[PDB]
Amino acid sequence: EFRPLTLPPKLSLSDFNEFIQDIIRIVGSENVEVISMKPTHTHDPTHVMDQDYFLASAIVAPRNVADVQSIVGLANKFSFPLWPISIGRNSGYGGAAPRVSGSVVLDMGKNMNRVLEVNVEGAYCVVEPGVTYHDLHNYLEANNLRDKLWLDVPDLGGGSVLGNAVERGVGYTPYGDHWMMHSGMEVVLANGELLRTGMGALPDPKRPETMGLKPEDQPWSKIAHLFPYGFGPYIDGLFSQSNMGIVTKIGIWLMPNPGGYQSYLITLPKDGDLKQAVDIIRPLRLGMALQNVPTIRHILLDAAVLGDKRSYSSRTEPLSDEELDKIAKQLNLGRWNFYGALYGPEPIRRVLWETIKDAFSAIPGVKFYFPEDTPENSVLRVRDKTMQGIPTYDELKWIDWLPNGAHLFFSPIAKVSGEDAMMQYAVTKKRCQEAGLDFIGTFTVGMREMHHIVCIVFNKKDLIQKRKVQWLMRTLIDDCAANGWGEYRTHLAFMDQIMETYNWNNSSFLRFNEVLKNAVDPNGIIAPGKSGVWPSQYSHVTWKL
Amino acid sequence: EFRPLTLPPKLSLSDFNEFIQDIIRIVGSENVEVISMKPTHTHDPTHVMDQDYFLASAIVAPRNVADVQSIVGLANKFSFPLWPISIGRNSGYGGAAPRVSGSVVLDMGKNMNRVLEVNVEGAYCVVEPGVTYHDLHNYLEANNLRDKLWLDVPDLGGGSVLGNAVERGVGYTPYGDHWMMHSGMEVVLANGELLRTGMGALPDPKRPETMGLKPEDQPWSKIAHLFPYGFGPYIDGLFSQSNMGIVTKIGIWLMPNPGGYQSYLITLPKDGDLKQAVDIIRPLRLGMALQNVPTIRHILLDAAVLGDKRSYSSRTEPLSDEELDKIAKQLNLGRWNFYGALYGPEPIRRVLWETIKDAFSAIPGVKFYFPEDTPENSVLRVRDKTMQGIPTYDELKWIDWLPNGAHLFFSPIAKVSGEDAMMQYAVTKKRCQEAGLDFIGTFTVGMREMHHIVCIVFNKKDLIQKRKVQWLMRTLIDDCAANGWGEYRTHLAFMDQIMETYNWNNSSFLRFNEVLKNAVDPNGIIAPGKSGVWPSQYSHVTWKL
Amino acid sequence: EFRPLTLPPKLSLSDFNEFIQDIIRIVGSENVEVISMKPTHTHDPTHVMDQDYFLASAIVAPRNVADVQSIVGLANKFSFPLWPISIGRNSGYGGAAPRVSGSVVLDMGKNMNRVLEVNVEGAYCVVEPGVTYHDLHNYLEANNLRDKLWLDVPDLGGGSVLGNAVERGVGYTPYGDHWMMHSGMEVVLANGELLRTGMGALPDPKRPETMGLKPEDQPWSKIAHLFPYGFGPYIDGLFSQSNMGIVTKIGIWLMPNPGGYQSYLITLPKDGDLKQAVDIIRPLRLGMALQNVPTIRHILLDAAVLGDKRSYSSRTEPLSDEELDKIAKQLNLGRWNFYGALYGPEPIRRVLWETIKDAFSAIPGVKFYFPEDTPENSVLRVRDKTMQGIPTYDELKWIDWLPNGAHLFFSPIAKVSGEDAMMQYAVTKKRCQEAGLDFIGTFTVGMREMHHIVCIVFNKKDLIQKRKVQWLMRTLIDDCAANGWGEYRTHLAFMDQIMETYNWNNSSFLRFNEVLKNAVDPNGIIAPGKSGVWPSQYSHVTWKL
Ligand SMILES: Nc1ncnc2c1ncn2[C@@H]1O[C@H](COP(=O)(O)OP(=O)(O)O)[C@@H](O)[C@H]1O
Ligand SMILES: Nc1ncnc2c1ncn2[C@@H]1O[C@H](COP(=O)(O)OP(=O)(O)O)[C@@H](O)[C@H]1O
Ligand SMILES: Nc1ncnc2c1ncn2[C@@H]1O[C@H](COP(=O)(O)OP(=O)(O)O)[C@@H](O)[C@H]1O
Repeated sequence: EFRPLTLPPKLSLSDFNEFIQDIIRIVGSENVEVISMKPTHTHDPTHVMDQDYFLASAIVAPRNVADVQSIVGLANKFSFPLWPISIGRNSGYGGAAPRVSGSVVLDMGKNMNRVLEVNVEGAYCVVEPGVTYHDLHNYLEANNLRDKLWLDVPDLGGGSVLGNAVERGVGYTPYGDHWMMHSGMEVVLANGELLRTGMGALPDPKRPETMGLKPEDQPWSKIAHLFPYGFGPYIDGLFSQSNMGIVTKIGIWLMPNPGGYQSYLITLPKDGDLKQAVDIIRPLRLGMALQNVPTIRHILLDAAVLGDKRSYSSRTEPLSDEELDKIAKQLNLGRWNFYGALYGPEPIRRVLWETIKDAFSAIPGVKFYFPEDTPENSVLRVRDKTMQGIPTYDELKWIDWLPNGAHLFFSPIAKVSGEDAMMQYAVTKKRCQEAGLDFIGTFTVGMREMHHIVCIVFNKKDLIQKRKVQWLMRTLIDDCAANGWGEYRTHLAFMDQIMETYNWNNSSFLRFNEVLKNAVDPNGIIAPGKSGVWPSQYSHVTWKL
Repeated sequence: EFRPLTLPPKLSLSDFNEFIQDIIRIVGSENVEVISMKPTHTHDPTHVMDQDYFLASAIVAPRNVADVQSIVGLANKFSFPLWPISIGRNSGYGGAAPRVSGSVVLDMGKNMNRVLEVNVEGAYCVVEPGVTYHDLHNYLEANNLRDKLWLDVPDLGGGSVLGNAVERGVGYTPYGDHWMMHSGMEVVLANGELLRTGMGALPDPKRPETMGLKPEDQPWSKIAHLFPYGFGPYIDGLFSQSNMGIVTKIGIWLMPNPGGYQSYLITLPKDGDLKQAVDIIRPLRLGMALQNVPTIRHILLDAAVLGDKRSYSSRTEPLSDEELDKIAKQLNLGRWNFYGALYGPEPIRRVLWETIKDAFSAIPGVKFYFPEDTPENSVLRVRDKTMQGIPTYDELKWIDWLPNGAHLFFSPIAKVSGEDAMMQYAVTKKRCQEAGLDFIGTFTVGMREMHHIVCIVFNKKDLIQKRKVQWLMRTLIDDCAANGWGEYRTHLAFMDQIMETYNWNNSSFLRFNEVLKNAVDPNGIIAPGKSGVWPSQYSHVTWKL
Repeated sequence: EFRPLTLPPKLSLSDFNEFIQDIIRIVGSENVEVISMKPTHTHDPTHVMDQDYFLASAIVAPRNVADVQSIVGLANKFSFPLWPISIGRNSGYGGAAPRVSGSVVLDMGKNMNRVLEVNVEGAYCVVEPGVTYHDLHNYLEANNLRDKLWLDVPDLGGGSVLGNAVERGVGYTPYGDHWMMHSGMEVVLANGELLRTGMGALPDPKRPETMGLKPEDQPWSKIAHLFPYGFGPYIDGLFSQSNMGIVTKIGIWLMPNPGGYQSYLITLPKDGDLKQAVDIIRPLRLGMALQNVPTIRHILLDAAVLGDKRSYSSRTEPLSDEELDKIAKQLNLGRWNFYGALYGPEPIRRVLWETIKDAFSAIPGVKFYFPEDTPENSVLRVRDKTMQGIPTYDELKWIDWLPNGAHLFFSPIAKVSGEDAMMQYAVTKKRCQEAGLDFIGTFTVGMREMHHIVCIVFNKKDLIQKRKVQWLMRTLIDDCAANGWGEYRTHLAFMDQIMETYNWNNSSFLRFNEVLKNAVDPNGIIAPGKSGVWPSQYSHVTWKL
């Protein structure tokens, strides 16, 4: 196709058309769309910034790994920035929009979709960009693996198993640290060469049956997916949250059925009980009584699953402290809410669960519930499935808090300390108030840290509110940095600002990242700007936000 | 000082003297030795290869981080190769010897020795190259932390905590994977700049009390040592087993007192019981009943702790199958021996321990022992301390199997499958026999993989056996690669050979590693040859073994 | 001389000795000191930071312009950084200390001292780095020019006329903006070539008498010092506050005797009268009734001229609001104090003076005084000489507020609005209080802006207070930048911080300045780091504060 709305930097319309005809000749016109449930792949959907920002020139869906290698070849020939996606469902981080306009979004999921291998004795699977969590689930159920191996799913199930893992997301089971469960990844580099990490570099020995296969299609050696380190430099991490390569395949470890499961809910009556609760959770997480990643939800998070804002009030301004208590009562929930789960034989569960209850009993008016003790529509019923690896679509109901809601995640990290968590909550709560927004968030409990997801929801068509959201977001980044907290992940417009936060010793961390990226991507064609890392041909003065 | 035995590549004697006076003027003459319990820092002690190989030109001991920076400056000025060590105690991997002769060994432990911080609520410590495991142990005992926080120690306690962790060593408690317990490292790069990884890049906010401190001496932000990922590319792994930078500081996560501990021994009668034992260990490790990294030791390993070869036989050739049985009997051990430990409240221990015993009960003649049930000198008494983080010097007795023994480790990885373990064991036992050596080894049980340490012991003054040792080693490397197994770590003379083994898709892995190294070390002065990775100014033709 | 405490970056001790013998052979040993009233030229005197910072390696005093050229030649040969000073008296901005250690301080005032020309019909003088204000004063008195031409002096008379003017200082007469009174500068560039700006580039026509003179010693054409622009790019400003060249000569415009002079003092009773006073000053300055640069001083500034802190109180903590009032009373001054002066025939003076008094009459309890109406020791008696171009040493008494006081200037710019002045004053007063220091300062009234000098005084030997001083300074810098105010000049340790504040559109300003500097100084030997501007061979990671 012929005339895009936006062309990549320095490229003519003629160059653009020559390229597209070349890609069209490789992957078929059906896998190449030019911009002149069903996630968009062309633009930021959770519009926060405006037009001209994050708009692709074309979407290209490779049929396979070779196609990715030919498309890289052509980006290097023509100097065309690529933006690689697996699914593009996470609006809030900007969905599939490219950081620089004119990029070709590389839809890896449309055709490279295969569950490559589910290995029972090793307790791992091997996956392509396109396998969503739902797909891996159906894959297990149709092969009888449901009662031998379990999954680990993020709050919504349509995300991509490999996508989520390379961006380092978190799940709610004992295997919740996705990135930490990977072993043996296949990558297409900026030069177009194929590379496999860890024991993935140790080739499967020759055998009659696997002779002549292209590299991509070759099997892996036996320890590829059982031991992540291989030998020498462990380079895997240069591929999480980076623009250093295009991830084509990845092995993720699966937790075998524990032969015992019980999910639960602990309600904390007062807004201020977060402090003692977090002090209670600390020793228990560090001492292993708490098996999975346990979450601490704010009342409106559960509230919004169950109903939009108009369904709880007419106010257009933020609900008050009073109303929040009334919503809590209405649903039988607390002001803050702890969800977690017990895994294993009954005899073990029991002891953990008597220790847990025992510890949270020191908070007045605390209340303990199993799924069964709660309403049909309850979050616990839904989360009962989430913490045993079963994927759902339920919790997506909160996105619709406001009418034409769009949301963004402000995601700082806090210590596992009541004092620290109350301090971080205060800073976010003031600012959310100052912007006219309800504060909505969760804390997901890591072993020695807490991931705090603040869900800023607003009206995608309101010029005034989007600017308040832009002002909120950048002010929270600074406030949080002035209190020694940093974000673990953000949307395309805050990458630069968040990377500037990690400036110890005059930006040593980013300088060093710059070196690695110009070395391996001399034309700077693999996602310029991802995480605020820019190749030399992209002037900081021109591109940073 | 004036005239070294060996000078670094292309450097004159005049250049060399100029440099050395410069370094002497920076760190004092007492910290600079020229080569013209108490580990050697000048040469490979476990002589395998011959003279001219792995011989330093000088040892240099920085007083602090500034001193490492100035020494890097002068290596880039003069083009002098540095070989950075922490302790240099691991003969068998080549102790502190440099891969290229003429290098200056950088002894980082002599002066940069401090336990920087032991934080209890966060359950981490922060350390300098010089803190040995014994040192961190005494640090805890002198501040009352012994009944709050425990360590994780490798079979010998004199190694370096950070050294062991960047090299990716393994311990025998639940926090056994050292590298995976790190968070927040300080690195001096080849350009001379200081760099802190993950949340170590997010600076501590300004305060009156920490103003004006040098970068090196600044505190870290609060999540520095609690969340390892930070934001963007996770680059940490580029510093493990690499020549990418000089590690100055590191934070390691400490496991709090579990309020319950029981160590144990399960003796396996027959040489062939390894196969069923490994099939039994598989589900139990994967289902979490086995809490620590359990070990499976061969009879001579325990034999050798207790006594030299002469003390069990006059024979000069390898002991036979029959004699091995007799030795087993003599000590009350099996042919293979499983060591492990139960952590936690009694109610929990008990259920794990009934599941463990139950499962190993299917192996005829199996026998279960607690420390107390065994002789004063037993290994289990020693290992009872090892599996609770208490360091010792006991197991070092085996190095003396033979008279003027030196040892080397042949270190392949196997599946956690009886079948695979028996196959690897066969390949290693034949080859050791063909070289006239006793087979001595362990398997340390990872979650989905086993680390197989074969301990090749020989006479360091015997020309004929050293060569058989070199022949064993390189044949094992190939044999193992022909069966799909790679090594996780080796001595200076096998580094090129083992890297060549990870050659999938025509050496992609090492090619990509060469790009990163030349980018960040344009003069190639940081440890040329580590892991088989060579900067461009070191001809492969000239330097590879 | 042989062995300095600190050597410039990358330079050997042998190189250093070679250079120094070369310079010694050019200017004589009496003009070259090696570091192994009477201002120091070797280190920061108003110690704030610590050792190793801002320490010269040698002081070099050229005999003349040729000598500066040869010294530039040798800095480019050896790559040695030069730090050019004129006088070095301004402790508080760091006196003559170099921004990078190992630099050679180039003392230009010791020998290049001459009053080159005082031209009456043109009403200008032409000067070398060494002419201090006292010196130009005595020059005028010895040639009868005292009743024809007047000077313009900064609060202390010992600074350098050209030095003060390239740094853009301010005086208290109608010709108060020093930099704006220059015309025709002679510069030695980093390549070593001599350059004369504006009509200084248009050469004096040949004549018998000026044939054969070196460039440096040639006369200037007739408009050289009467029209500053010349033709084409006006480049003059590249030499103010910059590291673009070494200023050798400069022409400054002198204001002829106005035939009428009356200096005065307007005392403002209350701490809050600053607000109405600044609103009163606004129209009057803008409408030209206020002839000179009037000043508005805080009570302790005048207090401190007259006596140390101990002489007003025993207190070690900051004096209170109440005590300030009592001090005001004791001296017959207000809380704030406005100094100014009427120039010109009596008929004109009188009308300005009735308009001035009239306007300030709306501030209750206001009091008007001429010199004669005040005590012998009063500030107005001193400032009566200051506002007619007569230099003094009097006001230097305040430096001794505290015992072993050192001071630093925090120098922001504010609008000429009572509201803005009170807001800036608040921000600075809180912070000084939080550091335990007395707030001391002035506002010097530009035509449409105010220069606010906050004088931070502290004990140069107190580790704890120096750090509070470093904390104050950097917090003030940010606070002020968060309120839209920038600093106009700072000490060596805040240069990077203050430049980072002028970062509109991702640091465009400094990026563009980096381009000009690398173009003209390819070896980066002219004052690396001045104003936060660093040549390419000075890693930002390594050198920024
Ligand atoms: N296969 C891949 N290779 C490299 N980067 C990838 C790959 N897949 C995803 N990414 C990255 O992950 C980011 C998140 O996108 P995505 O895969 O669409 O999320 P999700 O599956 O959580 O909806 C993309 O912006 C891109 O940076
Ligand atoms: N601080 C460090 N920075 C970089 N590499 C290091 C550092 N310390 C040790 N090493 C690496 O670790 C290897 C193992 O050495 P060493 O510390 O002496 O072992 P141990 O502590 O097991 O005795 C060295 O050869 C080098 O590869
Ligand atoms: N001739 C000159 N050429 C270039 N820069 C100069 C020259 N003289 C002074 N400077 C600059 O002016 C700054 C102020 O120094 P100085 O002359 O010692 O101050 P003062 O006269 O106020 O005591 C120096 O640090 C340097 O930045």
